[PDB]
Amino acid sequence: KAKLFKKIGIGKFLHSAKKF
Repeated sequence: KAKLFKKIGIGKFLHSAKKF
């Protein structure tokens, strides 16, 4: 799952932010 790009703990923010 988390074994492709190099950002998993720094992309969840900008993601959750635009999520709600």
